[PDB]
Amino acid sequence: RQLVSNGFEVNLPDQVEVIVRDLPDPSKVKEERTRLMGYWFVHWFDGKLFHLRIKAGGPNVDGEHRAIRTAEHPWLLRARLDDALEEALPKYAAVKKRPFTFLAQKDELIDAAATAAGLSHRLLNSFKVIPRFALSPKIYEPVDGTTRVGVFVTIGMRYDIEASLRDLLEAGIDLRGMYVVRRKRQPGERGLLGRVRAISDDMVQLFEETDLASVNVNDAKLEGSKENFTRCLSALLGHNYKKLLNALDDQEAGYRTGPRFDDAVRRMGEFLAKKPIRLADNINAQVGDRIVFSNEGQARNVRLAPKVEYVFDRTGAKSAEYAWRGLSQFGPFDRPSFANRSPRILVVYPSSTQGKVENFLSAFRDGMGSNYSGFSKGFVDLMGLTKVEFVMCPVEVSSADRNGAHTKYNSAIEDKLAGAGEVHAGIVVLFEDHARLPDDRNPYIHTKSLLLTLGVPTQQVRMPTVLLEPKSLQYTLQNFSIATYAKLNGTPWTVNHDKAINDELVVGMGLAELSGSRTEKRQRFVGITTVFAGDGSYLLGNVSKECEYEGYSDAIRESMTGILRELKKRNNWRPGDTVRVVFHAHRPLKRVDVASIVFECTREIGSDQNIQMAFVTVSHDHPFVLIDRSERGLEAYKGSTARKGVFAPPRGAISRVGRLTRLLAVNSPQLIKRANTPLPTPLLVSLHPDSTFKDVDYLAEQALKFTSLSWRSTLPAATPVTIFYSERIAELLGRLKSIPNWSSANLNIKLKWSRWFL
RNA sequence: UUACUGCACAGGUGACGA
DNA sequence: TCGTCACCTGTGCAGTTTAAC
Ligand SMILES: [Mg+2]
Repeated sequence: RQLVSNGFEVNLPDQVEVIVRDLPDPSKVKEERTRLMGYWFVHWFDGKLFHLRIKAGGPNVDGEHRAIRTAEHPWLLRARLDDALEEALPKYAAVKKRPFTFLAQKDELIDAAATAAGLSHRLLNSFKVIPRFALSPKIYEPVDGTTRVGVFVTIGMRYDIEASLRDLLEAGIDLRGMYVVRRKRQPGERGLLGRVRAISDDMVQLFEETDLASVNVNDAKLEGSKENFTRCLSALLGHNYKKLLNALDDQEAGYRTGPRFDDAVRRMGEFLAKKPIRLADNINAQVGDRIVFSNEGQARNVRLAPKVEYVFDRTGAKSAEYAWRGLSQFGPFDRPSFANRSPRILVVYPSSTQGKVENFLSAFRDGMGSNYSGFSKGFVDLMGLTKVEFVMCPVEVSSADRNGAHTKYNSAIEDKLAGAGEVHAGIVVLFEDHARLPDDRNPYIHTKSLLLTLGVPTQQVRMPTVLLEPKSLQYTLQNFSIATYAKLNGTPWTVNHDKAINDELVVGMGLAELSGSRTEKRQRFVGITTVFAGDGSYLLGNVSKECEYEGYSDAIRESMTGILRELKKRNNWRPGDTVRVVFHAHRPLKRVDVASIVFECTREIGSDQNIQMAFVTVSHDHPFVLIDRSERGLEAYKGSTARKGVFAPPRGAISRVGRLTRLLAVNSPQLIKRANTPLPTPLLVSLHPDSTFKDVDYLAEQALKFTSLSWRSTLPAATPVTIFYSERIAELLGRLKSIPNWSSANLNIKLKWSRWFL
């Protein structure tokens, strides 16, 4: 039982001698760092300036001399390590600092991919894909109570289009509307300039510009986005360009797949170990063994949570390890009590798509039969309904209509519904050309708004989806049906949980930031999701309808204390019972907000019960990765020699980085998509230090089960639903806030139990 | 906007301190 | 208002014939 990390032990001195002086104003720090450049490493921390001489020779420094033992205060040498790592790799220039980030000197994958595919072109060599390495010194705990410093290795790819803008024109590339960035970067200077309107020899005209409305073609380049790459490439190769991307995919897997990433990390450690890393000209560090997460010795640093169970009844008898297998054999969790067994669903669609939309609906409601066994039975029999009645609502609109599409949809909805009875849900079919119009004329958001105001949740769909070939459609219809059922108030499934306390509430907060363009300043909105422990099951609670970032800490505390009060009345807690409240977000809460939340919650429930509270952040973009060298992977497809998820830790592996932090593996080989899929990154689960409930292994596993609770998809989500649902709610309510005639009035009435945000 | 997954680019932002 | 450590957010494109047996 061992999981290998992407990091190496750093052997450091037991101790280092430093000169300290009080420096209450941190504004003086930058000038002093410049004054002692080259001779002293300088560092501010908690009101005092620390001075570590790294080269003999003045200037000199006042203050108290002090011994800083590395085992007690490893922040000092961790920081010096940032700069020292750069100094030890003089020939690899920093493209970013702390963490030291640099490029491979000779690797360039566009060229290697062209050669291997059999492609060529004069401008190709101006398109570059260069491996990118970062070295992050991090404090970790090899066992509880003892800290050390490791250096963790991560790899990405720099995408850059260095081609002059003049050239791309004369090859046929339409630069109209493409984003453009500076070539020369200056500290404190933005890179994005704006969009491209037209080119007049010397300079290019900008719209949606950040500042300057004009730039010299020599001072600007296309941003190295996938969009710009694909736009330029296919306009010089297609339909051969897909062969390039394939070949590029192949090249990248040579650095990103499990075995290749482990080998790249190994070679990085070997290169870094070959000489001591001077922290001072008489003081050396040394890169050592690859860090491991094991249970060898006095270390208890790796466990494997049990497989999540999908449960489809309240006794626990009907369960499965996959959502779809279990749903297809048992039907939904709430089948015995689901009230509306004959839903009427409004279908809003451009009239010119009538025949394609009828094909889609037949497949949805009545199934695709056993040639497409992913969706044979159809929505009605899948969910145990008696039938579905469609209320067909054609709309006289064409894809070329980019200004009046939304008014046409909404007028047709108004006229159809006025003459009909109540409908319980709606399906809205969208032209691809309309899906991403600005919200003032986007039919997705206007039909969503109109129908949610009226208390009618909608499942929308774009025409390319409606036209998927059947082998793909069957999977689309699994997800479509799960979300639609939940939108009709259904509960498709739960996940197992054995209650060990009398009640447990989990609340999540998610963020959305909305703007009409990148130029425009983004405005923030928030959502709140709640999950309750039931008898053997986690149950989804009610959801926020208000969404302003201002006062979000008050909203968390109001939602928790209101929920605790209703939970106490409903369940009638006994003297001595224990109640647990967990908070989830992608950022940590302020200590002051934790204290406010704890205080109010503690007073609301009172002294008759014991309160346990934990505040948890879930991170996706950290420098840690896990390698399971015992995992050989699975066939890329039945019978193939290629494999996928080689070295991928199993789903539910939990590794201890420190007392407050766990690494959670979510994407197992079974879930990994393709042979070239990179080695996955685990989630980093961090407990807020002021939490009164301290078991972060338990909280990591809880977050695991909540990825399996998403009714957007048959497959688990990338983050627990407490955060994911809140992000979807924040985005939708934030966009709706600016739609004329929107009202939230039905979100707690007709839609109180509808998962209308999926 | 059926989704999951991956990646890229851009924008910056959060928490802790004095 | 700054030092310090950290990584979050939006947008777009592509895929085992992607879709946990
Ligand atoms: Mg949805």
